[PDB]
Amino acid sequence: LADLGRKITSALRSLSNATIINEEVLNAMLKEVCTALLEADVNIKLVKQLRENVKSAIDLEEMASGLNKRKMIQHAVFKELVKLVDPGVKAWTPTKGKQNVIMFVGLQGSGKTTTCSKLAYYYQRKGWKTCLICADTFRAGAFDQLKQNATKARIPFYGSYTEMDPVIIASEGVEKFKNENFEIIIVDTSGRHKQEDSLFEEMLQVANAIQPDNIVYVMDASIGQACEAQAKAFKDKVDVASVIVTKLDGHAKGGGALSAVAATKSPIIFIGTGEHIDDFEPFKTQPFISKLLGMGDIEGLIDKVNELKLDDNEALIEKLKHGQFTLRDMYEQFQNIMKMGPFSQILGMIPGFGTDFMSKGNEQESMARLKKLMTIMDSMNDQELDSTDGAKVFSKQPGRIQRVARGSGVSTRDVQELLTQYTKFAQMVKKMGGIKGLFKGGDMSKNVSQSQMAKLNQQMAKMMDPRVLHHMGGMAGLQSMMRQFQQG
RNA sequence: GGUCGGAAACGGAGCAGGUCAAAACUCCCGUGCUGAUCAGUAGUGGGAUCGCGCCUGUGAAUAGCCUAGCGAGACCCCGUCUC
Ligand SMILES: Nc1nc2c(ncn2[C@@H]2O[C@H](COP(=O)(O)OP(=O)(O)O)[C@@H](O)[C@H]2O)c(=O)[nH]1
Repeated sequence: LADLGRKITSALRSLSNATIINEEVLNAMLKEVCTALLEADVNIKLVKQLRENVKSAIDLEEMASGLNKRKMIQHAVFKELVKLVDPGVKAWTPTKGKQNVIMFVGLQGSGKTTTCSKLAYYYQRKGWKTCLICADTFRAGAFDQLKQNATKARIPFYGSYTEMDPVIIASEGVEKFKNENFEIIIVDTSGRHKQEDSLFEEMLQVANAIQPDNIVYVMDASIGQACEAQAKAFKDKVDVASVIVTKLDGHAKGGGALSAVAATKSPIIFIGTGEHIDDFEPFKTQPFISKLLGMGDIEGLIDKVNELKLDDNEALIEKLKHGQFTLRDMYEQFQNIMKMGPFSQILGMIPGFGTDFMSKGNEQESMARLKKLMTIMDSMNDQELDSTDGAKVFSKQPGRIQRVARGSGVSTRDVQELLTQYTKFAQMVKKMGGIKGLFKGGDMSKNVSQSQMAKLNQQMAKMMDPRVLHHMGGMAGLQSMMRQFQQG
């Protein structure tokens, strides 16, 4: 949401930074935590329940004086939110080497067609073999939309323009794809409302014909009070075990999702805040709440870095210490940046300034602009990529700039800008190599001295940018965050 | 890949990497010329030729040998004289 967390985060800061904390401060700070929940479309009775749940969870009346009050008061509300969002039932996860079939249900316009592509692309990126099934025969041009999205996501799909019965086409698609031993088979179902009994029974017919391993209900975040009535009715007929929340960018912020969880006792697997297929984020329970309290996930980021799994770390270190920074290494670093995933999630997980800093309006196309860097650098040959310094060689023969511009677009100014960026990065790497022993390997210098670390910190603080270093936390804050990444 | 045209299909130039019966350069074997390095390769022209096997005659010559004597002297004996 990136907005409720700020309000809730400011409520916890109001409770803290006070010469004293009595029974009046708690209530005062609890009012700010209630108003924020009310703005999140949550029922007033549930809010009055969380307020009473945290009141009994932290009694200052007979609280053993001498124990951290704030620490156990901020943790009392963190457990409340987590509980408020955790159903308590373990989710379903497909097994390797077995055909797992997932059936999607939801209302019209919920985004099931896009959800199929998002889930399929996520599993394909993770390494799963997946295929698409289009069992929509009521929405006009639904198969065309699914086909174009699938060929955009290079994911196999099945369907037919002329077939009108969704049961037969879905069953035959599953039967066809089970022959070639496909692991994940997701079937796209047309929109449906509980008021219409014909499609209501068609849903049971397709469910019995396919027998999905798990049923996923797609719920938009912009709907209001009408969510519970349809969700309970849908669960009463089919075995819904998980749900996916879409349109997180909406103003309604999915306030009915908490009541849906309290009703169905099922968790949300993923959330999507963008129309684009690549916008797909997990809904891990503990990290989501930890983000709301300025306690960003550290395990998730290190897990992502481990997924990056750099092949070697010794030859790179000795290259850096000698002050060599080539173009091919820069291209590999950019490739790792692209493979790192969405850019917003990288800095969202840090305990730093906040998660509502990466705006979708401009940085989404800024990533595509950065994509042009590899296009420009792909015109470089092996001699240029492996050269010790590209600026020196590029300053001797201008015709190589023309050759590079041949493969790429104009690039007359773009090549010069890329060379300036490479020169700045090369000087940064030269200084990092001149720090004289801040890297692993070689000698057994496991512990780093404070003097060399101070010199490196001074060098780092002088070249990043203004207005972001001051809010980072200063030298002490930056070093503490780096230590957090070390231990975490 | 990117880029340009084209609603699309598709088409043009062309970079990164790779390929050669058809840009150019160069190497090897062979061919022609030119040098230098050369000895368990011949061939007479000399030098040299106490030893070496060498093809050889016409001749009567070549090799091997050649103490003692004389004149004077102490004591003794033999003859003569004196007291
Ligand atoms: N804002 C936002 N819109 C979304 C998201 N996912 C899907 N949509 C919208 O959902 C529409 C597609 O819905 P559709 O798949 O046809 O729903 P269905 O007819 O029930 O299958 C698209 O026009 C998107 O604009 C999301 O994460 N954020």
